[PDB]
Amino acid sequence: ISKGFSTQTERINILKAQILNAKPCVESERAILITESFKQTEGQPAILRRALALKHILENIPITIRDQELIVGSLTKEPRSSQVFPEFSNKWLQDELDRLNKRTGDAFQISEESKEKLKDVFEYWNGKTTSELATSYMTEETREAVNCDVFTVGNYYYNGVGHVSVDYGKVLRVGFNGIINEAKEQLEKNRSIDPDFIKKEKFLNSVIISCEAAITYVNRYAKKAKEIADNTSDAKRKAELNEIAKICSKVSGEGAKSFYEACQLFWFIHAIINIESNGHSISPARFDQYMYPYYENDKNITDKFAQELIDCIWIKLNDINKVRDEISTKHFGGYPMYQNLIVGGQNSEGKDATNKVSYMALEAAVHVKLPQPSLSVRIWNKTPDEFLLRAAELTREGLGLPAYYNDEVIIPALVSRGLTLEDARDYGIIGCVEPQKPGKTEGWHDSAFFNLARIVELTINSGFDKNKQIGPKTQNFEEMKSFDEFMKAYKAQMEYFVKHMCCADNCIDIAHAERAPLPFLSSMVDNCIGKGKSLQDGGAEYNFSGPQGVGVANIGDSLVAVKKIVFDENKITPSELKKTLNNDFKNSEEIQALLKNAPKFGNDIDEVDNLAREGALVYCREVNKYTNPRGGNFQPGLYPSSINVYFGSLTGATPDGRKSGQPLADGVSPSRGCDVSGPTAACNSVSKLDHFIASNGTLFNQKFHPSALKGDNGLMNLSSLIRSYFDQKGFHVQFNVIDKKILLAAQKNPEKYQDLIVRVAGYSAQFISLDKSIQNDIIARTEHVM
Amino acid sequence: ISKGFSTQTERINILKAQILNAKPCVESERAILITESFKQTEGQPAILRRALALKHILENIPITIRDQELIVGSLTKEPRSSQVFPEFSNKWLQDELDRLNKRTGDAFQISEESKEKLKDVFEYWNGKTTSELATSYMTEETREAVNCDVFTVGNYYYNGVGHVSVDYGKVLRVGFNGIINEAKEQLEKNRSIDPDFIKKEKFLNSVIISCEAAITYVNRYAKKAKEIADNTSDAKRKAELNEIAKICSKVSGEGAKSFYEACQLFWFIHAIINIESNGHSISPARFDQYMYPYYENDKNITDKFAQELIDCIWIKLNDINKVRDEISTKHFGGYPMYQNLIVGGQNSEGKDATNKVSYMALEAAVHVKLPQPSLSVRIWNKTPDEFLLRAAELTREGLGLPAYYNDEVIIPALVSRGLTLEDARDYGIIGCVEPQKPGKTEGWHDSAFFNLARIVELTINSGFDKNKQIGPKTQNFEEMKSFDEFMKAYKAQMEYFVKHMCCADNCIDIAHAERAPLPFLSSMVDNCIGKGKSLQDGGAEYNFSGPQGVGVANIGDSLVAVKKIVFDENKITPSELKKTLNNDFKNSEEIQALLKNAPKFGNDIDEVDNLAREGALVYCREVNKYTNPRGGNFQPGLYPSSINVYFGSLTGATPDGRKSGQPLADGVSPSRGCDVSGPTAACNSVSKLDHFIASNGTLFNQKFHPSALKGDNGLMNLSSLIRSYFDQKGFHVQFNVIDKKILLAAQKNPEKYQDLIVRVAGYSAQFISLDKSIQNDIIARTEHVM
Repeated sequence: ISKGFSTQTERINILKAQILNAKPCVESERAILITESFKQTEGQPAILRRALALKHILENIPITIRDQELIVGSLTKEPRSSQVFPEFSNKWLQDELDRLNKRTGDAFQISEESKEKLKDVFEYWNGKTTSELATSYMTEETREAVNCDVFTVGNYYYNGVGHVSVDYGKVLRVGFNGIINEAKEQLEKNRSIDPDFIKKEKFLNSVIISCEAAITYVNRYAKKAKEIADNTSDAKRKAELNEIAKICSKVSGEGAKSFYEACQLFWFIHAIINIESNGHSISPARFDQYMYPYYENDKNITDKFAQELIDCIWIKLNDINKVRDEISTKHFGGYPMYQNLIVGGQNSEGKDATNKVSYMALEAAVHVKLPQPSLSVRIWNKTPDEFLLRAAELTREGLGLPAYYNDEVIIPALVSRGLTLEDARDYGIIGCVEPQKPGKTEGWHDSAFFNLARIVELTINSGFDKNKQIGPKTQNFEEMKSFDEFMKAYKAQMEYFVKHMCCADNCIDIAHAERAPLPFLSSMVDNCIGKGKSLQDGGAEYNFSGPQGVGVANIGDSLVAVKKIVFDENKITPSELKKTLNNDFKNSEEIQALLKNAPKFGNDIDEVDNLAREGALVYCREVNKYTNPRGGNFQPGLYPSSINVYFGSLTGATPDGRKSGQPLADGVSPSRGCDVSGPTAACNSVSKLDHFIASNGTLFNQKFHPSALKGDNGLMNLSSLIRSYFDQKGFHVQFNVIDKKILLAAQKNPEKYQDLIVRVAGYSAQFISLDKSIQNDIIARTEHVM
Repeated sequence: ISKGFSTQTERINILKAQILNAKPCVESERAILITESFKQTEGQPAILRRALALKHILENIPITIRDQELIVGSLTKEPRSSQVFPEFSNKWLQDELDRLNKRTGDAFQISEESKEKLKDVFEYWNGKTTSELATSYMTEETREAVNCDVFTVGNYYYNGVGHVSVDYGKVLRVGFNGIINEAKEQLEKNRSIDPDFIKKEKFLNSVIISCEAAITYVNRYAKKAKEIADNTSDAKRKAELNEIAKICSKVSGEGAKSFYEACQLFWFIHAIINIESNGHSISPARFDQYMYPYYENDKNITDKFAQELIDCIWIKLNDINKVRDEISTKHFGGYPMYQNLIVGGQNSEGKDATNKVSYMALEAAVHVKLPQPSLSVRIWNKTPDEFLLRAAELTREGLGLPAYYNDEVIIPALVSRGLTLEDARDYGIIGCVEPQKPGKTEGWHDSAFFNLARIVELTINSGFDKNKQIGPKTQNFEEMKSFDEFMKAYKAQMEYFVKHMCCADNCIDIAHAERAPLPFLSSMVDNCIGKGKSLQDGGAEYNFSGPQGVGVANIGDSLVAVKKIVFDENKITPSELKKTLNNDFKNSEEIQALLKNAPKFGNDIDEVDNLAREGALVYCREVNKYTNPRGGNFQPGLYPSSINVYFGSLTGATPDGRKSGQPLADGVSPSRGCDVSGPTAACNSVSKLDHFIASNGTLFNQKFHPSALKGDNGLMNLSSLIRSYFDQKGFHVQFNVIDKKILLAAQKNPEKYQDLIVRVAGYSAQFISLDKSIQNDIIARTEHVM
């Protein structure tokens, strides 16, 4: 039966309204402080510059405690706002200063004072960023490949890496002190005349300086809290602030003992990561697993307060924001941070791991109803029925939550990639759908987005685009007499651009290692202290790079149409198809119709489903060939963020009948309107892809009419739909459940729908913060009933 | 019989006077140009910044052709002058700007315009030098050990590395074009998706850019030569200039064919090296081996013209100069560049290699009579008598040339260190006395000077000095009951300081790799192109580091005095000795007499000779423990340059009877006045040391009254002296042959003696250019007759 969800405290409503009422802006303090520090450290190795910079920022950055908070730590004075990270790139920001507040979606404010202060920042960091070094390392051929509108390596180019779940459990246990002491013991073991230990020493000292700065940072909140307490009339609130002060003083360097201590230290670990770097997808992962012991051992706290504290963490996760350039902003719409948090699943020995915190996590989603955190559940063969039903009940709330992940596939896929069975069983999710063993991995889980549709376009046009030969000169499509010749050309186009994408990624990898190795983040991931070298320098036990294919359904539908309509049935010649496509079907609607009526992916039709499989495997097999400077292997993924709209706008008409400039399909979802056989048939279709090889993750969106979720039956049916998809080896699935009228109404009167949350792809967003183009893509998705 | 020496052309006299009449100054163009370039390349990896900076310098540095020159290429406008290399250090220069022309010796002029232009240079390079990164890499304990007055790692700290003989032979054969093409071929071989090839690619491109700039530079001379010809009336000089133009246009890219072409290309290789970096000891090495074929195949050139050409090289070798800080100038007195050039010896087959060019080199020394190059001969078992007697005849000229080197010890010593027998047989000398396989080695052959006398001082004082505990707290000398106890403490002091010396060297080693990898120099040393790695990054086939011990005679004499006067004979107690030494023998001349009268090194007395051996071995065994960041081993050397005087001024009274502040002994030579049994007895003493383990070279000075070399007998006696020493496994020997009166007269009336050359240690200098303290040390040396 459905138990419903409990009601959150009034404090939660007040804290939540601080997020929604805020006006996202760009603040300049961090930028000024890191600039000031770098000017003083020119003579220092990069790792020490990084340590000292973080110390300087942590010591002098403005601190804020917002009204009624129980969990403190704010990265910006204004809520839901963003600091600047000029160590990675900053010229885009200098270019956009005056139009940030004019954007359709993801608008940012910026004070005239901030503009003026950034001038010196732009001046100092000229030539000194990771982005500029990265470009220098790339060949000219690669630079051209990168600007062809085939792929983008922007993510780690313009901003930090992130995409990591640190060893939170460990830091919660031993505190920032424990990390420091571990670093000191390693320094002692490394006493040696071997020159190899010189650089390792600077790294270990950097870890120590960084963690000491962390302690300092926590203590500043301890002090501010007391100071506010001394100026508070209300006895209840005054006592909260005094308890905040007490807690911060303890977890400033010690490990947590009580639950409240765990929650506050958790957030400080998470917050400080986001101060050192603005790499997003900083993902809490198995929060239920490492937080539950602190809950269960706390024999005073009430379930109500434990939940309130959790709700406060939820709200804080929505306080972080990150400004991006106007182009990249299209890739990541809706102010997203992609902080993935997962509950349930199995433990190291393959037994179920559902605990009370697992359920409180689900409860928090309904208590807070904000876009963050990106809440997820692990599903496996012995998932408790009530757990899956509780997740289904969350789905019915229409927040887009939770995303569902298949242990049965992910575990073997990970072991395949070199993880032990124990490490694989303990996986969490990074960002949207990217699996890793937390505390042990530098995964690079969103190193690039790659446009598969463009490859099909270039196969047909023999690598010729906009009057330039941008790809290999593969066989003229006009002369092709078999579909096999087409697949070969398609493979050859793919080989060329995947090659330059990955080498470009490698150039960026080197740049980060060379100019932004992270002493603080590295200290919390296994092997870094022991090897005495940063994440960037290959310290992680596990290393990967993960570029994404985008346009899967488009590729399958295109390939089957080319195969059937042209090569099998000879309805049109290759020349005719090529011309119609370049003309965007102008005055050849009859040919467009033939293409549209070819079998479409998402209807359990093997002829097309298999070509979607093979079309995607071609991408995947190419990605598998590459290794990164950290000694790790590339692994492909298939998820779009919000880039399928932008990508689609850069893509000509395709053989599936899609007009030029139209959005590509999201993830591995069937194209809009193509899945006309019910959601089970679509699930069967998507499950035919190789979800094992795409171990950087695949993303499957479905959207239901609210009636489909109504009643116990609704929950039973969604649960049954999920299980059948997972039994057939699907990787991931997630559901929008919303009334179409509400989205259209939100478009017309945004101010009336400020709290409307919708699922984009691997994350949910505040609907009205999204650009109209992304809003329309979501509205246009197929709506199913059961 | 004595053949005598031929007479140089009048042109040689003119060119020589340009050198002696010059007023050495500091010029600013290079500094301004490197600074300018670095400002444009902030976003580039270090190796490319190096290449682009070299390009910018070579394109815009002032070009000078001096009157009557046949071989052209001048690093400075003013002859015998120095550019500035702010990439290594520059604050010392900013500090000394106004007192460079006030120096006692090694004085430099500098215009007010130059001082003014250097301001922006000092400003830009703040924090950005190799020296500042080096200090950053050093631990605090090491920084203090470095500033204890025990050793100095200043050489590669304040300026460039150098200390290398590039593959001149290869570049003469294939030209800068051949080097470029080799690099272009590796680029081809290296094409791959493996990320390791990314950094190698930038190295190879940098080599290409560098060698292309080398071509540009030569072409600039070609043009300037023509322009000067066009305005020269004198038909003869006009034709010389036109021929110079022709030769430069030919060797700007191509390898040489004629002998004239080889001489000019030779000089451009050598010169450009000295533009990239100011590391000294850039040593031509086996000039007679790689230049002879060009001489022998040239069927048109006359011996006279070939000799004039060689004499022109000799003079050009004196045109290069290098300004150093106040302190470092004491380590390297006499405007020294230490460009070692060796002739004779054997080949790889173990057959004698004496050729016509070997003799023309010896003749050039007498034709030119300037301090450079540091001319040397190899001696072995089958050295032809004619050759050795001819070398003797040169020694009689009183220039301090040549330095003699013993194949019989050096060859096994090198093979011991990992060279093949073929490579070892082909060794040349670097700097003063440091052997290497030219074209295959990054030797770091003068990475430090180390004060052995201070170690004796610190053993007596239990690590305590100037009221600070600067070394380990070894056993109190007062309490010692056996000489064994003394030797143990002596070892412990040695261990501590050698450790920090070598580790300081490694920090500097890393700083050079990180901020100044050299694309141009690296391209001419084996394995660099093939490994696609700079010299700084371990590209050389052979890698070493070579720190020097100073004070060998003082150590043996001190040790025997402690052993005999204190522990054997109990003439005085340890305390009494310790107190009198700290008192500088004040009011205890009777105790000083005991010490002075103890057996002295240099008289074929085993008791003291063996302690000098062991005293030195303790240093050497310590050095052998260390490896550098290029995977090479440390090897010890025993030579002083001119630092034995300065070192002596920092050293207290020692147990050999030497008063506080007095100079230490030079190289492995006996202390002044202690060798009272003739030169043969002295060679016998010195030959008892381990010359095999000190494979970075040992240096032995003797000084003869000119009567000792009179007639055929004199020559025979010198030759017999040398043979007897080398038969007993001496490493090296060199001779001053000069009237004491002449030196004394040079002191009183310098302007009367501008062309007086004297041997210092491993090099000859213009006597009047040397500070008084070094002049006096040399005058005070023991003067022998046969």
